[PDB]
Amino acid sequence: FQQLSARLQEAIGRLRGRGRITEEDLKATLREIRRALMDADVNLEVTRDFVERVREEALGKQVLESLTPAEVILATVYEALKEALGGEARLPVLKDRNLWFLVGLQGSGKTTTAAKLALYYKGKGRRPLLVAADTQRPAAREQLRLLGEKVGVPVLEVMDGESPESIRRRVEEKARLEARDLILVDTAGRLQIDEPLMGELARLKEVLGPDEVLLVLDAMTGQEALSVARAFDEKVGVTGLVLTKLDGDARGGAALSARHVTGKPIYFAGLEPFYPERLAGRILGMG
Ligand SMILES: [Mg+2]
Repeated sequence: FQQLSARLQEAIGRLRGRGRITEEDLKATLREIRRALMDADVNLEVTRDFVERVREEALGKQVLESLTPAEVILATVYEALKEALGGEARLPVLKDRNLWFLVGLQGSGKTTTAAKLALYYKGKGRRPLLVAADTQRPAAREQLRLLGEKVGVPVLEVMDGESPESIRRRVEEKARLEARDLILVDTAGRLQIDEPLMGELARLKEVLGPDEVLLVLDAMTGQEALSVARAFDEKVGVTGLVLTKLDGDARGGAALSARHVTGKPIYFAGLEPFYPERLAGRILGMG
């Protein structure tokens, strides 16, 4: 998160080699951190809580008596970033059979993520089945067919206007014949959220009964990504998130605000498992 990393590092760096710092020195730093977070598109309330968390913790660490307050602030900011990011790494719970939905807008990288996820679990010994569930657009189904072909994972393409009941029947049949134990359903991706889309997704959910509903989000959209996350959760109901294009995000607002705003864990980063602790370190220039 380029710009956030630099600002945070410069802020902590300013207190380096000054001996003990004053009360206003601390407040100044806290103000630099707050401004750094707002610019990174971190939610207003999340930013507010972050700065207070660092204040309370640092004071608890006797920061004003410290001869190396910069180290105390460093550790405190690291801890706050780690927690904001999710705290500890989390992954979906696999069982005998699993059917998960991959939901998100067109452009979130939902379809490529579906294939990437299948390859990831195949490597762990699972037998995935990709399901191209867009009942209106053949091109979207073809894209996943091609992707599955490349990653060596089977793809079931629904037909135009196929009912949720027919989709369930065919999916169940293929899974039985091919001993598939992880079904990844790539739902319809559209440029914007419209009620008809959400209604079909909600219906498809009632019929297929997925164990997990993964919302794929383009990290580069910032807070907007969480607005989308709220909508999808209210209309369909999500269980976890996948943030793509993290390398392009010089900010980090979405990743840093997700837990607080949505209450949903970030399972994967666009692809490998999401590691809060590892990213908190990289943000501070140590990763
Ligand atoms: Mg219902």
